Parts: sequence; structure tokens; C-alpha cells
Amino acid sequence: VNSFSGYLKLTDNVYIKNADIVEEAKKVKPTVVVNAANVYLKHGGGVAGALNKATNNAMQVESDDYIATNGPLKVGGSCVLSGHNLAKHCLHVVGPNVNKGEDIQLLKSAYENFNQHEVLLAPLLSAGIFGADPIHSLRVCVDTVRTNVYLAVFDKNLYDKLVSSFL
Ligand SMILES: O=C(O)c1cnc2ccccc2c1
Repeated sequence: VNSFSGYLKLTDNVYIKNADIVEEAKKVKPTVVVNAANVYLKHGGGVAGALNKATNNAMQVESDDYIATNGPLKVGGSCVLSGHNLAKHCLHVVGPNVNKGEDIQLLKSAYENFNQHEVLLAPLLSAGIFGADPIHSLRVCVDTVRTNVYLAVFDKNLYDKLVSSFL
């Protein structure tokens, strides 16, 4: 049994809810929240900016030190950093950004990072300002992630479309 509440069941391991991811993290304090990161861990907009703002910029300070030491992530890759006030850990995952011309086949590689964690709170990778089709992102998620994933969809309209169209 876990703390996640109100989630619509999709499969054996994937759950979905219309939720503000900052607000969900603040309430649950999950072991792992996933950030929709870029390779530079520059948390300007979307989920990354929202999450970072909720940490009072401490996520960005930590991220800048990580990049200064390790250099950029790979598209499809990830790193584990602090969850600050939101979670125990933040898994920063880089899905391909269609608005930069990145290979959408890298979306499966991105989701494979989730399998290293038994339970996660996450957004749909490569959705929103990353430019991918969220219906596609949900399909790749269900077909790739084997661990227990609780997906927070920001748009109520999109949430309803994802549920209604789910095979
Ligand atoms: O899911 C997103 O794309 C997203 C974008 N903006 C946000 C702003 C505040 C809180 C959550 C957000 C989530």
C-alpha cells in the first residue's frame, strides 16, 4: 500500500491523475519525483521550472554544481539528485525535445531510467514544451516502465483525452 490518492488505474503498474506535480509532491513526499530535465539541468520552464521554483531555486543551485563536476547529461539519460522539500530524491530525466529536433526513439531510453526505482511520481516525458505527442508518451511509458509509476497530468483537458484514448 502507498500514499498516492485519486489516481485513475491504467495497467498493473501505471496510474494517472489530473494533478499539479508540485502540489502532488508537496502532499505525498514521494521517495522519487521525476523532473522533465534538459541536458544542462537548466530548469527554466515547464515541470523543471515549476519544480525548481517550488524549491526556492535550491534545485538549480545543486544542478549547477552537478554540471560543473560531471558535464551535461545525454538525451535519454538521467541523474539522481536531492528532492529538496518535494521528495527524498529527484530523478532528472532527459526526454527528447522535438522543438530542438531530437530523435523521438530516445523517448523509450528516457523511460527506461524509471525502472531503476520501485515507485515514482512523474510527468509524461517529452510532453508539454518538449513538443512530443502526450498520447505517444503515455504509450511508451506503459510499454517501457515496469516499476510503479504515478503520472501527474497538468491539463485537465489533456488528462481526459489521455484516459478516453487509452488502449
Ligand atoms: O506538466 C507541466 O507541463 C507543467 C507546466 N507548468 C507547471 C506550472 C506549475 C506547476 C506545474 C506545472 C506543470
